[PDB]
Amino acid sequence: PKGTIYLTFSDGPVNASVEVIKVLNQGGVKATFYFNAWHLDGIGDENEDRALEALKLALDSGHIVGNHSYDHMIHNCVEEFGPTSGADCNATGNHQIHSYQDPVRDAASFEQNLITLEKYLPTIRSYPNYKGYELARLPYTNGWRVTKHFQADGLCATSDNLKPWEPGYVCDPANPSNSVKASIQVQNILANQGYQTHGWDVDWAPENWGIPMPANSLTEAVPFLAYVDKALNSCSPTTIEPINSKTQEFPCGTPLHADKVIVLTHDFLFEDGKRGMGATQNLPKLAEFIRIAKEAGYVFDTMDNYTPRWSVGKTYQAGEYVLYQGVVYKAVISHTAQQDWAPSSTSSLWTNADPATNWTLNVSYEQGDIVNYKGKRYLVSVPHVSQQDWTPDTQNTLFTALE
Amino acid sequence: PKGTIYLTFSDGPVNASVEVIKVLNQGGVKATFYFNAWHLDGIGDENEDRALEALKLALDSGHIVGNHSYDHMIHNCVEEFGPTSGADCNATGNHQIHSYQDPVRDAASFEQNLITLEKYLPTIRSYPNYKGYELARLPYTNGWRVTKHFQADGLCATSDNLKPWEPGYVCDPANPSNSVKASIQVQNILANQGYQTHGWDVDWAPENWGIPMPANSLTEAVPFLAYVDKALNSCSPTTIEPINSKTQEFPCGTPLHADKVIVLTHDFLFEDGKRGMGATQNLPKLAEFIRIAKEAGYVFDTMDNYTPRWSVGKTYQAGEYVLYQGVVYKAVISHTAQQDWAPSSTSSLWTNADPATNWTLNVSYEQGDIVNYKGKRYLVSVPHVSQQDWTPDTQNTLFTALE
Ligand SMILES: CC(=O)N[C@@H]1[C@@H](O)[C@H](O[C@@H]2O[C@H](CO)[C@@H](O[C@@H]3O[C@H](CO)[C@@H](O)[C@H](O)[C@H]3NC(C)=O)[C@H](O)[C@H]2NC(C)=O)[C@@H](CO)O[C@H]1O
Ligand SMILES: CC(=O)N[C@@H]1[C@@H](O)[C@H](O[C@@H]2O[C@H](CO)[C@@H](O[C@@H]3O[C@H](CO)[C@@H](O)[C@H](O)[C@H]3NC(C)=O)[C@H](O)[C@H]2NC(C)=O)[C@@H](CO)O[C@H]1O
Ligand SMILES: [Mg+2]
Ligand SMILES: [Mg+2]
Ligand SMILES: [Zn+2]
Ligand SMILES: [Zn+2]
Repeated sequence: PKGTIYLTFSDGPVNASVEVIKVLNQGGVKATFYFNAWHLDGIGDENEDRALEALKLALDSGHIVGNHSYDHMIHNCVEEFGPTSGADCNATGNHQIHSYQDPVRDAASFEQNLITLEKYLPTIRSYPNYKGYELARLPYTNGWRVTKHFQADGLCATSDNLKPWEPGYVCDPANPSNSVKASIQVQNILANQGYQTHGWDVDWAPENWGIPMPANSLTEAVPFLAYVDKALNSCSPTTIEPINSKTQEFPCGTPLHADKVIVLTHDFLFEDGKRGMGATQNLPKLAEFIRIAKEAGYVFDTMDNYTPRWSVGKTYQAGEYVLYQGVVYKAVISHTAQQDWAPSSTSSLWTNADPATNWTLNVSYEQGDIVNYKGKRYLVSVPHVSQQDWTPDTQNTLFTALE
Repeated sequence: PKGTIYLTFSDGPVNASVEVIKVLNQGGVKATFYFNAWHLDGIGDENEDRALEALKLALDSGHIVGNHSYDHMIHNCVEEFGPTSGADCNATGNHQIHSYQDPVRDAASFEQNLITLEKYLPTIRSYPNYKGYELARLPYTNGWRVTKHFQADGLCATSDNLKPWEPGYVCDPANPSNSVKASIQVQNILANQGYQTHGWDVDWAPENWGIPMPANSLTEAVPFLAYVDKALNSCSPTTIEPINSKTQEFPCGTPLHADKVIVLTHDFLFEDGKRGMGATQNLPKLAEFIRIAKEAGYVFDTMDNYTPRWSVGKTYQAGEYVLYQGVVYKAVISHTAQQDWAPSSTSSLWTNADPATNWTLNVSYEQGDIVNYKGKRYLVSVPHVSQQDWTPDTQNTLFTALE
């Protein structure tokens, strides 16, 4: 294949989600949906009476569901969060101002999302394609927690005053806004809960969101495919416009990202209504795009496979990454996987390479790494592979406490 | 050793928890604490201004923290939950009446509990003895979800009308109250989120909870040790009194329970205050009990080890149970454990034996088992070990859909 495309839809489930799902199904592909459950509560200020129907249809159809937080951080856009807050923030347009504030509260929003999903669909955990507790994406933010060495933030994603399309707006990646700094902490809290987070390469959207009637300004299928072609293997998160969609320190050429393109779009752009004629104009674009992307030799996949699943009978080179039971592992030596050689916290063939900061078993630590353990922070003084008896609090050779 | 004692403390963290912890530490034992985070919000109606101090002290001292739900189900004791609800329910004493109503909301209370703990102590996931997301116990309820074949419920734990001690109160284990039925669904929901739950063998309690000043009438250290000796290998959950603390269908002689006694008590019974002189009278009892228990050849352990942890080097017999990363596994073949042979979803040496009902990989299913998959129920038609290709919806020779 020329490469792998990951279609990711954000900010559902809403009414328009239903027809998007039908189009994917007709096109013979699976996508990943990053949902905000407040639409199930009827308070997300969209046409969303069919929210639960959409949720069920996505899972019944085999699409992957991931976590985009409960309320899309709207609680940071208003003084007091309530049933009208979505409408209030829509009135002001202040979604990317002060978007992140208290990182502990903001991270908790991702757990609340799961509570609400499991309330409206009590059987949701009986679906393997429900990945709401493993896969996440932060509102507004092109940020990544993929492996121990594949992590990077969207350093201009959100603002402390002006919107990115407003005159006089300035971002200094070397000195991120307060909101961005909080978003980085959220990333880290989620990673320690076992989440991976992923951003995107290309966004099927208007030029920017200051743009009026945005649903009417989506790129056509063929030029969008051209844009995808340009993204492939060109470190798109660093070159993408506008500036608040950038991931500045994205690890260019990192092997896990080779021959892949992650597409962001939004369910609500496929609705005929207050944003334009989305369903009439954009659903056929999505249909056509899938078609011509396959002809060009692309295949489509989901974010639960972005990091490839460990597979018996596959030959791995040393340093290759696999995903196993929601945890990332890195091959210690080149070898062919056997049934009883699976990655684990004691495997000789793999080390845990999750993007977390809490001290963890079977991790190859490097000098300078900082770990959290029993409420304290330790510097790795001597590079080593962690094991159960070498805990930071009692191994003075390996770890030095800060500070 | 004669046997293993598991001291389990319910309903903390409160002020009284602090000196309890000091006594455990002085006695050189570790214990398991089943906490309700509403005390950290200051609304649990106890002396709890030192709640956070207590939480931190328990974790710094190596004790295990388990999940007892956010509010101890007090939301089902009042018409509308708020800051006064603990006090309101303490005024009526209706805790065991309608204690469980909507199992989905009641289970969510356990998740809310973790949000609150991780809010007041943001570094709490850095403690390995934090087991809030793995180990639980239901308020009021001697209920168990340990393995696929070790599961049982407290069939008279809570009522649909009167207090258990009241005249007129009737309990029929063959026709459990609605509150009990709801609590059973709570167990199943928690199990499907990967929780184990455990009840207790003996309860260090007042003579009777029906009458005032319960802290004063706690059994002395020596006679309590005799209660423990008597409970050893005697299936105490079936013989325990009163009827409301019983686990009627507890699996007598089940292998994981051999030579073990789980003790229940409550932190608040060790406080000088509204329940009596608990600190003055009962702390010494606990100090003595630990001393003489050890002297009699008992060891003390924590609930994270109740199901023994898989350990490299140890030799296992076919049929033996281990715990590995919060998941219960059962040995397929007798062997000595090696580094590369951790139990998992692909191991040929172990099968998954978690107490869950959702279809799960690498489970040894038997004819008659019932599983949930993608929102539907299936009956196992022929015995087999589950694997990725053999999903219920595609294997009608192995599974039969239930209408
Ligand atoms: C300069 C520029 O355009 N930057 C783009 C970012 O704005 C954009 O983030 C997305 O922004 C839009 C608009 O602010 C978000 O849409 C809002 O979503 C909320 C919740 O669904 C909804 O209540 C609002 O109505 C809706 N606003 C409008 C005007 O329709 C959208 O969710 C943001 N994206 C993510 C992943 O959270 C990013 C990504 O498109 O692109 C930048 O170029
Ligand atoms: C008929 C009989 O003896 N039943 C016993 C049960 O009462 C007892 O379960 C525990 O009961 C106590 C007393 O109600 C519960 O205490 C309450 O706990 C809440 C929340 O922490 C607190 O707000 C109330 O003030 C407090 N009541 C009092 C009088 O102090 C306690 O939570 C129950 N236990 C558990 C694990 O949830 C059981 C076990 O001791 O024995 C029964 O026989
Ligand atoms: Mg993970
Ligand atoms: Mg578990
Ligand atoms: Zn979004
Ligand atoms: Zn309790």
